[PDB]
Amino acid sequence: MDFQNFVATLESFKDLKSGISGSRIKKLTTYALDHIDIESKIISLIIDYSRLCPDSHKLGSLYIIDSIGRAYLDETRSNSNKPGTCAHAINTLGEVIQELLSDAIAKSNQDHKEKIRMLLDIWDRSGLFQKSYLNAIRSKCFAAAL
Repeated sequence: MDFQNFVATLESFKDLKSGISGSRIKKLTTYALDHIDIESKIISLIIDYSRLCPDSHKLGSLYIIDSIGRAYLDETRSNSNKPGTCAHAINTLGEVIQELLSDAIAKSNQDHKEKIRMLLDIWDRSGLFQKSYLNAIRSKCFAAAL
């Protein structure tokens, strides 16, 4: 599985009615861990997929970030922040996560909003995006104000 396979596999999430596949996300996640050296273009793509995907697909896009993000966060802990490290990848994601969350929440139905909230809770318990204040974004009032 090469980069072009990664791009095509990411793009195929549009052909999923739900925007979600456990096996396909695992496929992306295994690729991400095998190719940390090119994380910079893996990360930009999954960020952009979040930005651009169908409304109903935004939840899936945060699942993709959850999976790769917490996988990289584990590689970080198994022990620099230059391109081609897990630390940089997580920093890049952290710099756009509030943008991506606010939009995903605003475009999600109640069901998907609630799944984003639980995912926020898992991020909180994990230390994924700990530098970011996510507790206001997490509120039900936030979703309604959008």
